[PDB]
Amino acid sequence: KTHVQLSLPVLQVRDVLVRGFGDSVEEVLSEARQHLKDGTCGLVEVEKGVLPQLEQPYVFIKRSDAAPHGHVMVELVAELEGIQYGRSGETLGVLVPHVGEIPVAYRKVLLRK
Ligand SMILES: NCCc1ccc(O)c(I)c1
Repeated sequence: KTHVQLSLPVLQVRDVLVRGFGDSVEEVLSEARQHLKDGTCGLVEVEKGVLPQLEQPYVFIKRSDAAPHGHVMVELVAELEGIQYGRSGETLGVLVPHVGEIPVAYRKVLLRK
């Protein structure tokens, strides 16, 4: 399928134990996709002071369109040193590995895969 319905755990930035997916734009997009498929991906909502507490390159989920079955349609955009790889809509947040942190909420998305 071109899209997959996911329910992503929303994590507090200070709880996140593994604060990025890797060291290059291509690696972080690859790892983010693998973690989304394996159900081991969390979401941090971006507010003042969040991104400096996480590791670059960043992987964002961004709105790709305007929401089936309650799931907002999203795609992945990576960011390194102020340059973005991909073009999309409003940031829903930053993806990180999930290693069992307790979420504050779940965010339903339809991921372009
Ligand atoms: N064709 C790969 C299957 C798959 C399932 C769920 C996902 O979240 C993702 I990304 C890929």
